[PDB]
Amino acid sequence: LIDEFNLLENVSDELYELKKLNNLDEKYLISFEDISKNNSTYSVRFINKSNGESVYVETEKEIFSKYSEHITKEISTIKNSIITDVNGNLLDNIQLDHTSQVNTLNAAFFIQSLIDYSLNDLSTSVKVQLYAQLFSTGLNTIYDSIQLVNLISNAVNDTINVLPTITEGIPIVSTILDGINLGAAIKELLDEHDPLLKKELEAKVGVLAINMSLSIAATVASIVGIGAEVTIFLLPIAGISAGIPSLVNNELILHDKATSVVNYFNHLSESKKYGPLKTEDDKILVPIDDLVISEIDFNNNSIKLGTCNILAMEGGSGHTVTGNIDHFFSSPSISSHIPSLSIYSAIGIETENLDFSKKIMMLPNAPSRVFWWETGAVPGLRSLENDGTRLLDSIRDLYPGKFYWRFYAFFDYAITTLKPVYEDTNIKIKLDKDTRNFIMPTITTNEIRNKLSYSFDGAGGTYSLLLSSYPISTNINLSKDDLWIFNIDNEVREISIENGTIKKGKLIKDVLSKIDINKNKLIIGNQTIDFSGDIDNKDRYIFLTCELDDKISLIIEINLVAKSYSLLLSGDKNYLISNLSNTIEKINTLGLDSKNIAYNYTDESNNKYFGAISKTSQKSIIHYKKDSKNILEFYNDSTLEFNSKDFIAEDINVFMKDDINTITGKYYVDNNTDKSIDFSISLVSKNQVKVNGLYLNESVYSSYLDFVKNSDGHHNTSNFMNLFLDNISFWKLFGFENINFVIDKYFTLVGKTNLGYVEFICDNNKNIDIYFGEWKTSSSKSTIFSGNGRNVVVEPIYNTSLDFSYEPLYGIDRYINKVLIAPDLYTSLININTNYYSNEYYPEIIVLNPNTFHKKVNINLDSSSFEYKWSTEGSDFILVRYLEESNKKILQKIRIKGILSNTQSFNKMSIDFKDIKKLSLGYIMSNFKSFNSENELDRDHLGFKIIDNKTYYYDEDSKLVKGLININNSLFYFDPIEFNLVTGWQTINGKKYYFDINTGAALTSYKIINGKHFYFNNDGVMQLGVFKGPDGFEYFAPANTQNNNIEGQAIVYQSKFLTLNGKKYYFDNNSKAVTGWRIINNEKYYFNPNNAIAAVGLQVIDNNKYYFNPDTAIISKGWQTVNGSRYYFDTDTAIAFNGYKTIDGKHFYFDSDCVVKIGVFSTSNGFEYFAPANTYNNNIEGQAIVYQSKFLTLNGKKYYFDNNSKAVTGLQTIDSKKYYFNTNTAEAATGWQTIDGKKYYFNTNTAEAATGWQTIDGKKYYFNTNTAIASTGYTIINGKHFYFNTDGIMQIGVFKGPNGFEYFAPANTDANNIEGQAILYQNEFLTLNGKKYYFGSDSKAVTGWRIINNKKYYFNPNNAIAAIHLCTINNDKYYFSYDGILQNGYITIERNNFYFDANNESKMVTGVFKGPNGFEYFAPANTHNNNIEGQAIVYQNKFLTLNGKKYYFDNDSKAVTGWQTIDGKKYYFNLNTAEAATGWQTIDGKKYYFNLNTAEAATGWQTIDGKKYYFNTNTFIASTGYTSINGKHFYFNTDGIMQIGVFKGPNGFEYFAPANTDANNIEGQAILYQNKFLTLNGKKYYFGSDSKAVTGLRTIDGKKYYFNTNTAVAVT
Repeated sequence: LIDEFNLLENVSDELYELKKLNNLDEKYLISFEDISKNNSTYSVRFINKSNGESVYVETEKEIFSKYSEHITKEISTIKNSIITDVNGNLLDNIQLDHTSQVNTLNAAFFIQSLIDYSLNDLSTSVKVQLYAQLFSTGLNTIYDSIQLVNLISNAVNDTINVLPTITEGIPIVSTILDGINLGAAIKELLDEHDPLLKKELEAKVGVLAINMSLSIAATVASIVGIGAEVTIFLLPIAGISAGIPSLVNNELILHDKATSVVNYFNHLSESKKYGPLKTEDDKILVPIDDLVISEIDFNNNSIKLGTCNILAMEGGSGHTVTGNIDHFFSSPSISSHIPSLSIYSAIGIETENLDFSKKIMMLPNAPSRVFWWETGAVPGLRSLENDGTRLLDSIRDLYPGKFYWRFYAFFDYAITTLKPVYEDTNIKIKLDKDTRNFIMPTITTNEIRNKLSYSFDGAGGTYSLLLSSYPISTNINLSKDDLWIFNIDNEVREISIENGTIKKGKLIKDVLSKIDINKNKLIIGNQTIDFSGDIDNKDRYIFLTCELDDKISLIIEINLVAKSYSLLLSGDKNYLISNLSNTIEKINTLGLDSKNIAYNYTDESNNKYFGAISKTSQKSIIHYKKDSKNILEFYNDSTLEFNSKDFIAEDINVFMKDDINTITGKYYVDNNTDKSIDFSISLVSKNQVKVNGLYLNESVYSSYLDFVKNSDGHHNTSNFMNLFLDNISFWKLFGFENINFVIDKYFTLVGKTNLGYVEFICDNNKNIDIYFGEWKTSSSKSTIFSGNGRNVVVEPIYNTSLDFSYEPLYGIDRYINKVLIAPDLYTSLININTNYYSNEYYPEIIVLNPNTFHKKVNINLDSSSFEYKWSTEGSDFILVRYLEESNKKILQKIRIKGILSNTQSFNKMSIDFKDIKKLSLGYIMSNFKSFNSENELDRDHLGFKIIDNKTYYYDEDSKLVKGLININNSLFYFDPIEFNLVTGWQTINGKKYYFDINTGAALTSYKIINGKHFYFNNDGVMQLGVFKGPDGFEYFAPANTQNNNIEGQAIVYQSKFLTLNGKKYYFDNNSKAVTGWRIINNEKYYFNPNNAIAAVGLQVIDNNKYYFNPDTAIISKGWQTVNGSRYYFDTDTAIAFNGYKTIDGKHFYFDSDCVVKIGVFSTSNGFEYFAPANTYNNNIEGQAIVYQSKFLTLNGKKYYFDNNSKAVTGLQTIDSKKYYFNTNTAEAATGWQTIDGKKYYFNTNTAEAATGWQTIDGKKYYFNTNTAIASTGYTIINGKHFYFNTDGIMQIGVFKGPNGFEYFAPANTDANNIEGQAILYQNEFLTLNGKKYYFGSDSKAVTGWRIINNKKYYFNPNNAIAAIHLCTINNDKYYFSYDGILQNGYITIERNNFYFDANNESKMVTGVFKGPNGFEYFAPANTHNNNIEGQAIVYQNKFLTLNGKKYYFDNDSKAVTGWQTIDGKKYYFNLNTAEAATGWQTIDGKKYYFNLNTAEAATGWQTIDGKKYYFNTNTFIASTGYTSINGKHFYFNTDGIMQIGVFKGPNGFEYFAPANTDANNIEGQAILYQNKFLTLNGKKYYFGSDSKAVTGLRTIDGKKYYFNTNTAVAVT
């Protein structure tokens, strides 16, 4: 030890110089593990303690690398003695191998000394090195700057025990499981509840401690309570009342037609009536669907609304308002560039002083929004009155001239389309200290959902949140003491939306596979919760919960900061156990990996149940109280293994390591409140319990030591420990007096003295010895480790002398090796107290010579000099006090080591005795008597040694083993006073063993001892009673029983009965007990082949159940009653009847346990009533009795019996009432049955079929008074007509009878009509919840086309129902107003414009027509970009020829009307139909002519089929009469036809001639024609010099003529 004391100062000196030489501060730490050598130069790492940065310094001196392999070799030894740390708690790995024990002690004792200083710089480097190794991956591998600074901080600023011990002083019961020292750790977790401890104990070593804290109890209760409330609701998804946007053309459209839009506003006006929150189910407040709530303030009892606006209007002219119908001249137009209009400001939504008394609330589902809209031409709407139209009006009126939703310009328009544009909404929820339950909405259009955001402000209460299947970003600001519950039922179950309502379904595989847990972010499946606020609170637990069953709830327990989660199940105890197999598999399906589950449940009657379940093997421990008794139930997988109905322990704790259970507590021995033993117990089998530790308080250990000291040398093997448990009556802890208490390796007993405590432990040999012990007197500290022999070492404690006494050694003296007294420099007194004569062994005392000597050294013995005798052994002085005058012989040996080696130290010694003082070693040698210590068997040999023809065994520490001990799985005995191997017969405290006369081993099983027969168990103890050998079962009996036998020898017993204190045996002729079946005195007996005892009570010998009389042990036959159940055993063969059977004229039934049945059961013989006793005649119990033509009510079901006492099945009439008995059970039916199409109802308390009119819990039915059958279809009930649907429900509406549709009207609608009875309704409308009918003369509803008050309608001839909106009836589309009234013209449908020609019964048609924006080409389908049928299409700058007409269309795709010239041609288009004009046309006075094919205005000369006209090139008018063109003159008819002949112009009659008449003239040109006759058309003319025709009387070439002065024609 001084060898290292020099080495340390050697290596810290050089370390000191190496530091100054590279100018290294006291803040730099050498790092011995990483030193490299490369070609004669060592490179040595130094870590800067402050910032964790590294520096490497070169050296030549090899002391550092040399001393590093010294010390790292010893730290490894220590690191292998420790399993891990759980939150800084180091968990020891207990080693029972003696060389492991002795190696880790030396390493521990070494390193623990270097740490323990105040030079310190080399010391704190060793401590840091060790720390970085036990708690981390080794200093040599850490290179993170921060991680190192924190490691090194922890290493210096705390303190680590690394010396072997188990309790380490703590006065508790130690649990060593799988070789790990868990006991101390689990106490702290249960004491102060560290989140970090709890997590690492579960993760690193598999430990689940369970917490019966009444707080946690309450919490789990309130969580499961919340889950039982919130999950039961059938709520709808978001928007089934407001609407769900459609995505047409990449923008979203909430509503698309006028009526729908008006109705959405109608919906919103419910905020007026019901405030922001309707209370559906009297249990939960629900926000008005799509109402934008942007803050909910629970302190203020107030709401904040978000923004919900609609676009503005601007402009317009001539606003008149007549009959609340806005009329215009210039219609306004919507603008997105003017401020938009708040819809809610028109609504008086009261948003303050709200009744937040209900605890469950659905969150808002509406982000803010600005509504874009559109106007359209829709007819009929002028008579519309809703709370919808009333709201829209209010918006109009709140914001005059900026919003008009239904007006008139030159056609009546209206709001047509509602396009929302959503903006991110953040909804703050400001909580109170109260308790609040929140349900997230299921929002289906993604575009809406990703604008919503929840933000909670915690305030100390309990808050739940029901996650939806489709996530919404939520954020929780944590307060200090608030409790957050997340029920994840929808996130962890397959979801389904059936008619838009949310039903939960299957459990979804592997959802909880990954749970990302982070200081401020949890990820459960698809949902992400973000946390802010008090997010470093190490103590908070957040809870995840869900419902696995009707009655079983799962709670996932999450610590955000310790990034860890744990499992826990709550529910009825007896239920969970019955379904433990099944509800575990649900956990695995979730993909939860946790290997242990805690049980924590509180019933309706307020009794707490606690427990823990191993997932992997389904072993469970349950603890609870009942009538103040302590209950413990251990279940193996739903079947009950161990059950203690009164556990007599205080301070109970329960925990699980992997699948091992441990229960610890205090037990008061003999119920003395002053005698507390502390226990650690693992339940294993029904009648077997494992003890893995006992801590004895001061009183019990002293009683225990007494028991050890009177062990008779039976103080060593594990079975010795069983005999202690016996002596202290420990079975009383449980109640069962024969429990197998299992004492096995790693068992610890640790008792407490008034000076310290000793720790004992079990070997790999199943032997018990001192492991560690320590006690302190006022002045001197006595220590003992199994790893250094089992020597007691006496050292001084500070706060000058060394006291020693034999008294602390009382009882444990057996196990002690030697007492080594070890003085230091500063001890000049060693007091030795020899006058103590109560022990059985007095270990040699060795005074260890201080190697460094001391100024003086003085021993003080309190005995008299004459009792002593000195001796010399080498350089050792010896004193021996021999007390022989008593009856026991005490021999106290004292040896001063090596004091003969130093002639100086030898004369320093003074011993002083009781009667003589200040004596010297010299004096004692010169005057005391001497002796010669020749201890041949105080050798140093390990094993079986053999000395002076006697055999000794030497144990692990090379001591001499004494007593009854296990060696090499064999049992031996060494004399308690002489220690040699004993052979042959030994008594050990009442109980006789026997050890082989050749090998020493105690006898096992059955052997022959010098002519006798002897039976020793596996512990070797001699047994009394009956036991089996290779000749049979003998009776190894007490002494003096049959011819003065010695104990346990098989004796003679033949053909006689033996009853060994409560049993029965029979011995045959050959004196060997009898087994099998055996007939004795003509009477049957069964003796078990395993132990030769007579069976008593019910028994099963080879799948055959017999009853043996409990007193006489003989068979019993016939009827019998055992434990209040009747049985039948065969009168011949005694086998017990099971199944159907017959017995001397009676039917009987017995279920699988051969117990009589009672009731109605089906056999191959019928359905028979196996009846109770004294029911009919004095019938036997269970006898099928005659029950003739009667009804049987079996306190339960109902049966009818026919004449041969058998139950009836099927449909059966009995005494005018109909019944329906089950085919398989024979029992009456109840409720709805359908017996071959026919549907019945059987009254649940009498089973009779219902007859007549009936109200069955919600609706009305009629059951035919003769056949009990439900009514279906049109149906007559005593002359009055009624209607009933497919399931027979009476309907109230309009339905098809054989005489048309009839108003099956409610009660009191015409002259006290009965509800549901058809009535008279003559010449009137009927508007019945949306559907609208008209009833004609006969008060039968009219179908088909029909006009009333000059408004045509159309009632669907399949339901009598008026038509609304666009409709297809007989291949033609019509448009009906909101009230069924047919309309015509320009109607806008879904943002397109169509035409419904009023000249075609208003059929929608394709053509060119006038809409209030122009003439538009209502094209057929697929004419421009896959357009719709009859939709106005774009058609720009093109002509169009259609069905033999011709139009032309301008830039704005609208026809053109009137006089038009289009790219070099003139056209005229009908002011009334935009049709091209074709053919002869008198237009606005002038007469024109347009081409028949191309409708072009004709210009110039044209021949219109038979006649030539000339149309003026300037004005396109057909010219008439004397018309000069191109100089030349022509003459045309009144109707524009060219003429050829003589005609009058301004200058007179000219000749308008054929072509080439004169001077190559063109046809019809007036020509020169001089002094010539011209005779055409029979008429004769003369032309003069002026080429003009002549009138009057004239004289032409001799002849006279008279020419008509009117026509210039010759009339002569």
